[PDB]
Amino acid sequence: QYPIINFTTAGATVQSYTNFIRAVRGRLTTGADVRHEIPVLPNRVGLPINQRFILVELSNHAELSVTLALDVTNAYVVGYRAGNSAYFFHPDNQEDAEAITHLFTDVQNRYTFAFGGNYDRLEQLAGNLRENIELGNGPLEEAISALYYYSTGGTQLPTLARSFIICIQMISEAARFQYIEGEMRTRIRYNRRSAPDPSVITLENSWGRLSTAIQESNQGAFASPIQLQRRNGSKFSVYDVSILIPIIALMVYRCAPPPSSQF
Repeated sequence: QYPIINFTTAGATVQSYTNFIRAVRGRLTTGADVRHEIPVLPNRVGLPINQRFILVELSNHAELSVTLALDVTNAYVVGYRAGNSAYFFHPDNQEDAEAITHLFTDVQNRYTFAFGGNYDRLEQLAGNLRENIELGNGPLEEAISALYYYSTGGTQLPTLARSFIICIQMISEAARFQYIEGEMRTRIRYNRRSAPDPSVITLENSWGRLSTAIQESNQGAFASPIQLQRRNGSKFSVYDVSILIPIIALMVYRCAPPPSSQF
């Protein structure tokens, strides 16, 4: 039912990763909602269940496969399947709890984690912050194996949490931000793993606020500036959507677009 996008870390290149992220974005957004050249994800309100999720089938060089389920309203990884078992993060509400029952319906073993899938929770479980977790093709290769072996006792909880953190940034955050996609492309090109710098972290942290600021803007102009960080940790002030067009690829729906109001 739900669309499937395939990616493998086995012999991954800049091009194969680029193809993957483009395909993810294409399945996340319909094209109905583009504001200041930036696409918006579907509104949760009234979204039919048959259009709610996409599936990302990840394979690795170790010949293992896991399937991530992404919510189209926010690109969130809501859970995963590995063989005979599926695991879902603790739902935020009753609607989301019902929604995830439509995922991996033929799986033998269904589990819901007591913990939510937000970075705060995952970092505390990993025993490491995002700033200290290496990203790249190698980390993703290893993350796929760690997710695969969790149900059989091969993967400790901190490793599982770390592996989710890797997957989320390399898939969901890359889909949300061309800038983060670019940072992952660089890591793949040189096959060099590294933790995300402050520019990546602050973009991740600011996605909701940037989405709202753009959508509530007066003709693109923010009422309040948003502070981001450069690679060296120094401040970068955002006053307008214009500077974000090469940076952000998709936004969460936050408000209705104001009438065209052309002069």
